[PDB]
Amino acid sequence: TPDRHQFPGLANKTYFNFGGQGILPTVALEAITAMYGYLQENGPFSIAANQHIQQLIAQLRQALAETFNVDPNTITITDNVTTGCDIVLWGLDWHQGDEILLTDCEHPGIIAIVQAIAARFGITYRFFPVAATLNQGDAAAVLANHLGPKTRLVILSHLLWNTGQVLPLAEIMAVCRRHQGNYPVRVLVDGAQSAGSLPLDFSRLEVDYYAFTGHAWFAGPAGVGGLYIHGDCLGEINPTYVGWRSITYGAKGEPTGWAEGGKRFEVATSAYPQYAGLLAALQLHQRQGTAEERYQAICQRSEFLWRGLNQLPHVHCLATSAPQAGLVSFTVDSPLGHRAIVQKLEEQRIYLRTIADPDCIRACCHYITDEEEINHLLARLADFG
Amino acid sequence: TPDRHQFPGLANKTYFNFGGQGILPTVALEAITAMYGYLQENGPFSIAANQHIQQLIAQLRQALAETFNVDPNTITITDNVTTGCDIVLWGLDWHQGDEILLTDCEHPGIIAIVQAIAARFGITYRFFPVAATLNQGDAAAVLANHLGPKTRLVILSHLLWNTGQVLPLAEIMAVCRRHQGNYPVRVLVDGAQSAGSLPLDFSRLEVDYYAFTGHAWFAGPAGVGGLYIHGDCLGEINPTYVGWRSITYGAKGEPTGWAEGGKRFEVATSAYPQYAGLLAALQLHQRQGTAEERYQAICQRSEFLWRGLNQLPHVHCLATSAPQAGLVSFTVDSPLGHRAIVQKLEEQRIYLRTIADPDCIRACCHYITDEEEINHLLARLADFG
Ligand SMILES: Cc1ncc(COP(=O)(O)O)c(CNCC(=O)O)c1O
Ligand SMILES: Cc1ncc(COP(=O)(O)O)c(CNCC(=O)O)c1O
Ligand SMILES: [K+]
Ligand SMILES: [K+]
Repeated sequence: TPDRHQFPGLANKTYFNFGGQGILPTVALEAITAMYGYLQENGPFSIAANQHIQQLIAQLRQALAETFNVDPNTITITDNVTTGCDIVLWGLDWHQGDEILLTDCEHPGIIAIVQAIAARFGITYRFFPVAATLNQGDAAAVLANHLGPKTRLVILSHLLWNTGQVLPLAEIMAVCRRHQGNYPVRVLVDGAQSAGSLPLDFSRLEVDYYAFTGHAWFAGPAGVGGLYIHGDCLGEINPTYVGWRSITYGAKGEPTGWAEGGKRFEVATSAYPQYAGLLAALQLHQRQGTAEERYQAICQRSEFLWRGLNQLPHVHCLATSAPQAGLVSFTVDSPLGHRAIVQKLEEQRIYLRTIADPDCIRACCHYITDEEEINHLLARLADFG
Repeated sequence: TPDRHQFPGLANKTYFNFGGQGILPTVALEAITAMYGYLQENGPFSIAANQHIQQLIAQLRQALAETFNVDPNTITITDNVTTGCDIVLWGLDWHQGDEILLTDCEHPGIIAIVQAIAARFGITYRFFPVAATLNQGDAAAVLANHLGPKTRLVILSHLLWNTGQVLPLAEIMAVCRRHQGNYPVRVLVDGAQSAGSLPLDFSRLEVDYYAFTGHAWFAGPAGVGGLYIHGDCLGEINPTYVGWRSITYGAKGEPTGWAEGGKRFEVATSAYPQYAGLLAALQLHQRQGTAEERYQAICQRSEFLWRGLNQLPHVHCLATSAPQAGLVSFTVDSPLGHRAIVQKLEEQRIYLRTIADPDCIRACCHYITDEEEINHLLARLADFG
């Protein structure tokens, strides 16, 4: 039984875009507003304010650490999912000829970093087909058939943003560690959709690097995200974008080394009030139930929506089995085109999004989504054909 | 005649830390709060919201451009001063043996980037003495005596954060362009203190790269800054940290090239509401008078404080002539030590800061600062000896 009242934005609209950005809870806006007030009353720049900011940062780092069941030292605070990927990709000691493998469902922004890396260090990159494994096949086996002697890193999204498939991460990791080549194969995971929807425990689930954001499923404000790096991989990642937050200081205030753990990849002044907003959102989700309970609630909503769409004659879900998470992608048989359809729905205050590849429409159901909203969506979709 | 009422934080304290972070004006907090409301009512992720966000970004880019009298295409929006420096430094095509020259008054965070760059590309770096040129000498001449055949870039703070000196940027640029070596010498300027206090016109003042932030003298919120790159230098800067905001898109949503002008160095999701806050703070300053008028007002206040300190027997200003800007640094003859003195002042709600090198105390006077605040500071300082 979710407390929908904590998310005022739900009230006069039918929202299904949590994957793009979550509806901000009241407690998050209160924390943001309270931080501006604290800074105005006590600083904004002063011993008291600077200490309050450092304490707030430690508190967020700790809440994130607890969310994934890991030590705070493995957590880096960023502004979004992408930055975490930039940190890992630019930090690796690349040699000409090294190879990177990405799935064919990765984000355009991520592909751009890889192209930038290829141009700078002379590495190469290839894609491997996973989109087609939504209803059959094995993504891990596809990867195994693409691994080569020069493969050094694999990049994949845990929950695919376009089709809604949850990749078999554990099996994929095993395939990578089993491989014998010039390098021990490592895996960088884009968790833009998975973090905050799927139950994640990095002490049970072995991962190398995991990038995420707080503004989508975690329902925090735009501008705050994070990155997990396993303690055994920290040494392989050289800091790149650095600043006063990245170092330790000497007698005369001179740089003497890298800050502890993930702090070495943090740069400088950030939007502190927003950090308090994310912290408040994180604590709110825990009061609603465990990650597991919230996950099952999300799946109950997506399946209900999925079933409803299966009944509509001119709508075709991409998944032939129940969604493994909160994402439900589908096409609509109509002369209008998916972008015009999404715009018409928004005109009715029903919010979904268009996907470029494959060309389809995507809806996100969260644990706070209810049956009336789903039925209202189904009702309006019934109009096209 | 400044409208102090627009800056509510001034009221029950005596603030002199504008160089660390400016007091946020009411119109800025209103704009931030209003943006959260707009996102909640119209999205937060949707056609309407996404368009509103893009329009806000263009509006801020344009206001910044007008502030420095340049074309919007030369402006990149970042989170702070440091990021701008990381973009320029990591973007240059460094070759082993290349040399970087920095003043001995640069920020620790900036030095850390340079050290990271030296380790990665095998370049070298050396400092040149400018601190000692506050009351005598010529910083441009010092630089001329250090320039070598392999010198490729010079890094300097336009307004020194530790001593308050305004470097002779025009003369320094001439010296650099006059030099004949293996590379045409370029200059990266750290404008953490100068932007928003000194009148800056990059159409009259020729500069290569100029990094700045909006949270200090411009009085915007923590988290939003920017970077200027001359059109003739854009090509030499390769994008490094990139994301979906850095590229142009193709038919199937794939990367087809770099976004226009400075957009190529912008990454991904940011704290949009804060952008509206900086935009509002920028427009507020323009309503108070021109940059020149505000600069003279700042100097009238700093000289008044400087004169006041010269009268105190146990206080010694670092500058033997009137401050060239709003920064007034000084030492205090006392067994207590400068950090204990700053803490005691804060106990009395008087806000200044300690400087590590040279070991001194620094006060910042803005155009909104008044005589009562300065006299109150002088009164409490009189207590030490
Ligand atoms: C799989 C995946 N990876 C990266 C992003 C970009 O996130 P940002 O926080 O802006 O760095 C996304 C964004 N998805 C929004 C959506 O799917 O609607 C993503 O899905
Ligand atoms: C000269 C100089 N350079 C960089 C910074 C860092 O700015 P950030 O926006 O956090 O990247 C500063 C900060 N100064 C604060 C102060 O002077 O009190 C600086 O001075
Ligand atoms: K159907
Ligand atoms: K004196």
